[PDB]
Amino acid sequence: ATSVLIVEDEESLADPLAFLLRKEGFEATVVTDGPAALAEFDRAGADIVLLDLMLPGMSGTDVCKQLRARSSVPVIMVTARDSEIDKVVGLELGADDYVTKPYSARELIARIRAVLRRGGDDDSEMSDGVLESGPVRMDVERHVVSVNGDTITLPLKEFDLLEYLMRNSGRVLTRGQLIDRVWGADYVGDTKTLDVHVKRLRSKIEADPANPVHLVTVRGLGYKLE
Amino acid sequence: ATSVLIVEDEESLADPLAFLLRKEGFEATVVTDGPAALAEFDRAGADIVLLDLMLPGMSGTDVCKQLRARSSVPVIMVTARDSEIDKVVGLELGADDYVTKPYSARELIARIRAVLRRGGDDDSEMSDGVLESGPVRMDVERHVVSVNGDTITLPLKEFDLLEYLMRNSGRVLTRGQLIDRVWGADYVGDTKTLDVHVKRLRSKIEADPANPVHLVTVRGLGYKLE
Ligand SMILES: [La+3]
Ligand SMILES: [La+3]
Ligand SMILES: [La+3]
Ligand SMILES: [La+3]
Ligand SMILES: [La+3]
Ligand SMILES: [La+3]
Ligand SMILES: [La+3]
Ligand SMILES: [La+3]
Ligand SMILES: [La+3]
Ligand SMILES: [La+3]
Repeated sequence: ATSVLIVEDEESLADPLAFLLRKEGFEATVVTDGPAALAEFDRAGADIVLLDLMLPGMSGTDVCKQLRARSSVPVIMVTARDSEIDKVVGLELGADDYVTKPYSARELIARIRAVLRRGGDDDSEMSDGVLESGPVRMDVERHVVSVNGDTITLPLKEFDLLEYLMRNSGRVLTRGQLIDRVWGADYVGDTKTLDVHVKRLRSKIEADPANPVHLVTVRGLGYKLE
Repeated sequence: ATSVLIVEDEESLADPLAFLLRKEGFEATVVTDGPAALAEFDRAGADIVLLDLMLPGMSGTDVCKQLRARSSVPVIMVTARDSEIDKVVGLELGADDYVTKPYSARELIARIRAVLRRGGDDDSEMSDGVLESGPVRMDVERHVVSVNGDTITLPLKEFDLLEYLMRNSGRVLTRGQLIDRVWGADYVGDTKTLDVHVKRLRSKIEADPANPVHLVTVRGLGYKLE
């Protein structure tokens, strides 16, 4: 039967695939690094190779070239998390990030603005340590928020919105400021989306999300966290 | 203001990003190949570089290394369509495909089975030319189907289902065969999903999708295209 060599350092991704392959009549062998991959290919061969692009020691890039050097027969499919391809282009090209295209222009602008303010660090924007305002605490470097207890998923946009409001506690931020920061650039329907997001935060942060007293609207101006 | 160098061979991706950047107070310069990128960086510099990974001539991989060699300051973000990263890993590593992880195991199995039958070619599975059955015509190599006129989106699963039924016109295919081929491996709820997909095809292929006469159910066995 067709032989699949799975080269993968996450046992919990590899084992279920290996299970399914086997129940479907394929042979599957799982190995966890480049040396073990090359030894097993030489021992037994493989018809299909599924290759983790980021491995400890010998890079997946080098494993791939070495397998291909041995035979033109095997199908070799390289696999990577967003975070692994980001690491690989850093090590291999000196790139700061990899992004799959078509991508939202505005979202890319929001990421550019973030880089320029050293986004994701407590020590950015002349601050230090965890942000606090009323019962809300935000650990920016760890990406966690509590409202006494740890507050559930904040989707990314809600987190960014709250961070920007907490960093400017007691001061009004305008719709334009808030939109540029969280969504990147102004766009059709942005004011409504901002308000939906403010209301979602309110339901997670406020004693009564109906008459809010912490995340308030400043009519004609924008929003403020007191 | 912050300068963004956009290195991109698709004017219709680059120009709208450049527009938005400019309206948000950034400088943006768009160039369309590696030589032009390196000349412009040397002329004017850039704070941010957005770099198409696949370019004509000098590869985006080589541009990236050459820009980084010049300065450690610029943020360099490499961008690629699914199809461009697939091409790059072929040229650079000898890999047949790149896949972003976590990925459906079953879907990966369906792609393995497809490779093994030389999927997507008219000449595969002892056939030749376009498939025809009743009013339905399928050009497998071009990925187009007509029912007299060109039949709308067939989502991929519907296309695969129909192809497999057309290749075996007049013969019953079982639920197990159909599931293994289109979805890759058996799974919880597969029989129902198969039927939903058969009904969706019926609404696109059949005179009356209520009493079907072309794509028929064979009770106890599976489905058949007459
Ligand atoms: La173990
Ligand atoms: La194990
Ligand atoms: La890994
Ligand atoms: La990334
Ligand atoms: La703006
Ligand atoms: La033009
Ligand atoms: La132009
Ligand atoms: La390109
Ligand atoms: La791919
Ligand atoms: La099966």
